[PDB]
Amino acid sequence: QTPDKSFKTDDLIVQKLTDHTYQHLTYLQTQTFGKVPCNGLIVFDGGEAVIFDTPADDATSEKVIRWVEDSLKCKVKAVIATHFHEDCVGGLKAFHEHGIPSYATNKTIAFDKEHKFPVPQKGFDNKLELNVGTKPVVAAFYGEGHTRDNIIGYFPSEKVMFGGCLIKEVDATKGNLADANVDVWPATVANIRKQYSDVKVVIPGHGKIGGSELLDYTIKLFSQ
Ligand SMILES: [Zn+2]
Ligand SMILES: [Zn+2]
Repeated sequence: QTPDKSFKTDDLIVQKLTDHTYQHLTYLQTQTFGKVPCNGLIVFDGGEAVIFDTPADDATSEKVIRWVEDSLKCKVKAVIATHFHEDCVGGLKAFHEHGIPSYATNKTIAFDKEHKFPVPQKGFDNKLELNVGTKPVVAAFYGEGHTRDNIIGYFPSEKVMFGGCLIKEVDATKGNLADANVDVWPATVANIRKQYSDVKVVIPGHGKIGGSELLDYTIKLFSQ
């Protein structure tokens, strides 16, 4: 077993999901969408942690980093931006001030430079393999959808998937399609469903965490 260091505040929620994974949840205030909750993932083992998506800004990012060090007794080994939008890179500056390396695909990094968003520092094409303690962490591209660059995260030792905004909560609407390739989105998530057939936890970019049924739902939503 592992301790439960979950907690809730007005600007930040951290919630245990499995023995070695935690959801982080922050909020992004827009004038065209309003206040939207945003999900990320923390996985850890052996004093090392990896985080998928920054919390929405530098202040909540700072709180998460300190909590990983103080409560989990882990060093944040890396942060991975799962696409170029601000609910993935908004807090990158705080990670960088802590000397925490940030990773994203080269496509994501080009997008962030073009949009003058904070830029992940280390690029890769299609797939990144990290270790947390002795545990594998995967981040990989399976096709376009919510954006042309979106990737997912997987922690196979506990079958936890961070789907990001490519994956919708059950009964969600299509959401923000401004950068989307909707015609291939079903095939992209079908590809993911085919390759992660025993996933136990699926975390959408926004909304309620569930199981593999979030893949089936997302495929339906964009297939009609
Ligand atoms: Zn997005
Ligand atoms: Zn999003």
